Amino acid sequence: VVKMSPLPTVENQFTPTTAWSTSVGSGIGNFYSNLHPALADNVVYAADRAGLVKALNADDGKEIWSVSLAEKDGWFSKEPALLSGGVTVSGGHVYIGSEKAQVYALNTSDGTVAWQTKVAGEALSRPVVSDGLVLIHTSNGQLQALNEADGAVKWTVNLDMPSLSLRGESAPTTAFGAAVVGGDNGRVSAVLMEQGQMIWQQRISQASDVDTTPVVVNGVVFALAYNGNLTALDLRSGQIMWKRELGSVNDFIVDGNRIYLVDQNDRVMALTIDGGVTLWTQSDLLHRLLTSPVLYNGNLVVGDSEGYLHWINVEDGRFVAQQKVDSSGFQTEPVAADGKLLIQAKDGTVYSITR
Repeated sequence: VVKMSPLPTVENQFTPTTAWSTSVGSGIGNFYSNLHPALADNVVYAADRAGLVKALNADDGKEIWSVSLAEKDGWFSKEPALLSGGVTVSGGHVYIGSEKAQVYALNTSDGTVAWQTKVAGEALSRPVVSDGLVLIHTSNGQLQALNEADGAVKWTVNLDMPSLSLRGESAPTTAFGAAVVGGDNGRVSAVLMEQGQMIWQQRISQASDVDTTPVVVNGVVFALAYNGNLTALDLRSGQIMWKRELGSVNDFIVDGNRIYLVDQNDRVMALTIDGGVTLWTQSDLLHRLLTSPVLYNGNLVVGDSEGYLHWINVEDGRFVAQQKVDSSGFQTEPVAADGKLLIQAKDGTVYSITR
């Protein structure tokens, strides 16, 4: 393994602290996972890979309800559910997918199971809810839409057979009655929410921990290819607008006039949204194994595998603060919503962070 960069010395412009922390089972341990917390109506919903799901008060982290989704039917009396994609919350349901090709819907009220559906393959990516449907990108190369009410598969879309197990997240994006899916062996496709009818498909690369989830901003689709280039596509036609050669990029977000990304070496970079030109690079975290970035209080925030959060000025890439949070480390994405910043550690502990 590559030796990571030392902890940068930062003069804190402010002093971020931990509001609260709450255990959630045994987390994801050492397995790769995209499992992360959700927040809705002042309640944080979080899970661990073994199958525990908890609802927590967002102000103090105290348990409101909890439920174990472990199977009671296997050889052994208890069998881990292998929760993986999610957590996603929408319309009174908590949606989670598993590596056993199940998708669960839990009632936000009390954690009881509203429905559970066997889908076409492993569900490693977050469920995406739109137009009354729960979209599940399965790891055997299909996109399935489940009714939010009863979990039934409304439609299925065939993609390319991956014939190669990839762990990196690949959620669909939704916009204007359509879903856009990447991570399809160098192809991006747009389909109609109504029946999964395909509208356009575009090759962004020929036939590694890359998040190939497309991001739609103002009629432009931003997409990373398995290989490492960033492409901008016209949302409605799928025509390529521009491409930037970068060499493996792990995660990116888009805001204002910038694209913020973290590459495979944990270099943090800001790019122009119209052309993908580099604006700044922050290289002090090289090989510390960063989470995806999130925007919070005007700053860019990332966690690392040693359990630190790094606060970055979006203008020039320099640090404005640093804090030690957790000893087991970070891996899954921080979540910024409703004025809060949440992050779940590898051992399962969920933190709320105060600027």
